[PDB]
Amino acid sequence: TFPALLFGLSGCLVDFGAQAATSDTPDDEHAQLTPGAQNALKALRDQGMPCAWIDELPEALSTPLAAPVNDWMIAAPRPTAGWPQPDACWMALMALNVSQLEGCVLISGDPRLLQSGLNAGLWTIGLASCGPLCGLSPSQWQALNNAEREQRRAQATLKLYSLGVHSVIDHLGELESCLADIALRRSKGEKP
Amino acid sequence: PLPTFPALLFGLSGCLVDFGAQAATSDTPDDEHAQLTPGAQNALKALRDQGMPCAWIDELPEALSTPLAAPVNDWMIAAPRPTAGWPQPDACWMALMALNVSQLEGCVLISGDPRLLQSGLNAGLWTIGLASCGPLCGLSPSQWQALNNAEREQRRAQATLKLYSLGVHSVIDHLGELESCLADIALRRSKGEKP
Ligand SMILES: [Mg+2]
Repeated sequence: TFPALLFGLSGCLVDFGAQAATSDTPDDEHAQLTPGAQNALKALRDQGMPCAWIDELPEALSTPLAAPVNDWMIAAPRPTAGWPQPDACWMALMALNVSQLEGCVLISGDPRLLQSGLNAGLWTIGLASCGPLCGLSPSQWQALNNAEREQRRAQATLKLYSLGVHSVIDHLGELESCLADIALRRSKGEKP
Repeated sequence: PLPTFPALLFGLSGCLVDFGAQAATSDTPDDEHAQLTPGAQNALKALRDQGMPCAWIDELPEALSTPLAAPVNDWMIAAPRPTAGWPQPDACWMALMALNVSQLEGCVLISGDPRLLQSGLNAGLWTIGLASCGPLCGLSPSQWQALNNAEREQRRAQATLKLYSLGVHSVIDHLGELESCLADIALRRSKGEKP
């Protein structure tokens, strides 16, 4: 079983290309859910899956960004010790009252958040298209040719695996299958 | 060389001090309960000399655990009390945070209390159980010493089986065995074993 799923906010649930930090101003476009995020969240709410979002942006920037998910998921309490310390992830799991670490998963495209999850002892899922390793807005990503999007994904994928991340997928539309494969690995005895 | 340990967590009562968890028998603090458990001075010198980050964990009221921590408070951190108590992982995670631990990997909890050990297992830690001094034995030093050898062996064996049944990783008779116990866990880790 999965006691909880933790999600990055920007460059993960919303803000494709992690553009909200790129400015000190809020921007309406950035609160858009990333490809596959809406339906992944529908499924998680229907399942009753405990979930929380995690980010390091100032509340002024993260509040408008979280609006799309605030009906699905709490903001984890911010630690005094930030990423890559494990604290953020432990405090998220604690806010969700999880009974045990085993089976908890963090999903992000940000290496600093992913490292927090790795340090904390969670399973980790990296996102290949929408995080800061790619850093392109939706319109920018769409303007590339096929070969370019492939190159960008593959490059981010290897960077993420080099961190020690357990699985990398293109987008949150792949989350369900990704989690099912972690379940199979776990049944074979794999631990984070 | 073998993998190293970044931090060690210890129960206070029935583990570092208070053989037989006798602080649970009275609301007022008893100076006799602050006696360190057999082998503790030996284990703790090695750890303190090494600069091993260590914190203690308990659930007793402050009126009791503060006096109990007297023989270790020169150097060992008191873990902050969690809102959600054992067997929730919170007590152990909060202790690791208090030690500014950078990774869960290799962290160990030592206790004879099944509820605290369960917290450590839930928190994802390595666990070492104590067969003599914890609540499953629940006898004061005088009561423990009044038994015969056979009765002490029987009680250690019973506690040892219960702790392994919980899923604890290694069980030892007392803290004098901690160094060797840790060395064998490091060897297991070197062979790819995880908690
Ligand atoms: Mg591909």
